Amino acid sequence: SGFRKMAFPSGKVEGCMVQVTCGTTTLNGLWLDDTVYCPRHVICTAEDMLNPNYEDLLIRKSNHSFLVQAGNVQLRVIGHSMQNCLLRLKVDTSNPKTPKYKFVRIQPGQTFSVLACYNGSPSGVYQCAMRPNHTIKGSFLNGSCGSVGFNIDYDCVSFCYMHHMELPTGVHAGTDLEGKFYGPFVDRQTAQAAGTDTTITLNVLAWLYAAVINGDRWFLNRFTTTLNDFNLVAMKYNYEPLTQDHVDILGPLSAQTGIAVLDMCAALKELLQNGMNGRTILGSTILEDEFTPFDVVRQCSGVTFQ
Amino acid sequence: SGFRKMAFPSGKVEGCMVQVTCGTTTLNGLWLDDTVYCPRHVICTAEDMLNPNYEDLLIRKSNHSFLVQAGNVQLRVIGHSMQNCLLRLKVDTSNPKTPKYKFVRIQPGQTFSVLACYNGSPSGVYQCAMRPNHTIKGSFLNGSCGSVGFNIDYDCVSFCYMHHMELPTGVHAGTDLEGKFYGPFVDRQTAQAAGTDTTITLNVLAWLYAAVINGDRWFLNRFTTTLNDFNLVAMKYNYEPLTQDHVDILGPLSAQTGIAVLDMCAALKELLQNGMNGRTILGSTILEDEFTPFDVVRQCSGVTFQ
Ligand SMILES: CNC(=O)c1cc(Br)cc([N+](=O)[O-])c1N[C@@H]1CCCC[C@@H]1NC(=O)c1cncc2ccccc12
Ligand SMILES: CNC(=O)c1cc(Br)cc([N+](=O)[O-])c1N[C@@H]1CCCC[C@@H]1NC(=O)c1cncc2ccccc12
Repeated sequence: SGFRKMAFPSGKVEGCMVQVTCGTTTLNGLWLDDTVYCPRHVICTAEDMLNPNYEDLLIRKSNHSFLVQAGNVQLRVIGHSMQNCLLRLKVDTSNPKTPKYKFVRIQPGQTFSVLACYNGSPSGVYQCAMRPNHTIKGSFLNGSCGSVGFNIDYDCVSFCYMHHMELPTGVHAGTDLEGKFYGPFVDRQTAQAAGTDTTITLNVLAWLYAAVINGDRWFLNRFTTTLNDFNLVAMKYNYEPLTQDHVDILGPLSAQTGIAVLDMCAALKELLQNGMNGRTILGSTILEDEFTPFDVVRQCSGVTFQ
Repeated sequence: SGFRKMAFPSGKVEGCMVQVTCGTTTLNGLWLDDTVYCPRHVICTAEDMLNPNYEDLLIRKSNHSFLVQAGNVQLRVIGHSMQNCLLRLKVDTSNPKTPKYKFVRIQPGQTFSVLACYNGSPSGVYQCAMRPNHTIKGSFLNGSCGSVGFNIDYDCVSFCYMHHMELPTGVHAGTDLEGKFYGPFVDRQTAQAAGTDTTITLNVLAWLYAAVINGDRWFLNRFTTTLNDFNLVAMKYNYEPLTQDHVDILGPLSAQTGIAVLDMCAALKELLQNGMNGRTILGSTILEDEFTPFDVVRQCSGVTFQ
């Protein structure tokens, strides 16, 4: 029993974190095979950042403008290229600890583990959800750029996030491992801000199924609802609209609990309209939306506490 | 910015998890140097558990009654002993991935990272606090016994918890790495239950200091309080009594924010009496008590957002 925000074991990623220095700036890089990936703003000064032209800044650098430190060892750069908002540094040594890996672009609402690193040294690990406004509510200080987000399936690491910046409201933005930003953000110092956010409806429903799997049914009711009638309530409370694709995704959790998806939507509607009456669900006084259906199946028992 | 329940990177511990089999039971073990540690109830059957005599059960086993699997490799047991509620198995191979480590017994209210493992394979990582009633609110299924809790200081792993059981309310109990249980629990199937719990006052205060460090002061007031007047309110709301030792511990966080400890206690008293008025603190609608002062200093900036 129990239900926690649970990250993937981070060991496979720890053996890939390095330090990258360009001039006076140091940040983290990701060392896979003979390549080190890091944010391209490592080549910028404080003044460059206000209006950088990265093509023009990078042509002025050589291979020996970059220092890569893997633990105690210096790695020699033998090539460099830019891929969107990432710098790719070729190094003289293949990482012996390179795991089986993939680069994936995750979708809003999906979750991943974050390995916070400073000066190439892993510092902490926690679980994050990609918000609908393409930010994450991470925990990051200066020096955290280059930190990565990942999922692990069996022995294969799926890297999906590299950290680049913190926005004025304190939330965080970055790229996939092809250097394409999540969201409309850019790596320059401008007045950009995160857009308005919304609650991840699919995740709230998955989490309510987790509560039933783990033995709690107090929030259910005798009612059902249509997609359209639920989405009218969802609009009022700033929830994402429920789609038929989301209904189909909840199929297995609906089958394990015997609660039809639209019946659980009637439960959620009632929770939104009446509140929770000073009760808790899986220890929470609010509706959690940072667990996907996959996270619930990963963590919960396959047998419901009936 | 940001503030998350953050675990230590788990890689150093992952390289120490093995599988231990005795008869039909399989659970996790901790492999350090030439020794594997695991719960002694691995030698019990379902019937033994109702009333086991572990001295009598263990004398009936040989070295080859135990199978240890480290990844793909079988480790040969060459010795076995019991230390309190743990089995110690000597094996023919020293773990090459053994980190610098220590065994510590943590105190109630302190936190640690948990590496959940099944069949000797790490599954997930999350952060837990030792409750005052000597349980932890973990996330564990059958097969999780032998999973360990740890902290990491620099490159030294301080193991403090090994998982043994889940209690009727769904919370978890276990031992230190000398096999002594936290709390009054025993490794046999009886009617034992977790005692009544209480809120960790020192941690709530540390977390309020984190909120101020990160830029939020809405919950402060112009009042101060004495230790005794606070503890009268603490008794009413099921908070641990505040001691002078706890006041001394908060010294550095008080210095960084310029908020005297007894002034922050006046703030907390007002929060307990008036509620939070539909506001949040560091994203939470409730008062968090699973962050120690050490956790706050570890994660927060050393400069306050004034
Ligand atoms: C704070 N401000 C921005 O982060 C920022 C804002 C904008 Br608008 C654009 C960029 N940009 O184009 O890179 C930004 N990144 C900074 C500029 C140069 C590259 C790295 C810089 N950021 C960090 O070091 C950083 C990351 N995470 C959490 C932090 C917490 C405290 C202090 C710093 C950080
Ligand atoms: C459930 N019941 C107890 O866990 C239990 C209760 C008491 Br009272 C005493 C013991 N005791 O003396 O060991 C217990 N451990 C069981 C007995 C043999 C040793 C391992 C057993 N437990 C687990 O496998 C287990 C651990 N964590 C979370 C779980 C979630 C679901 C199912 C199982 C677990």
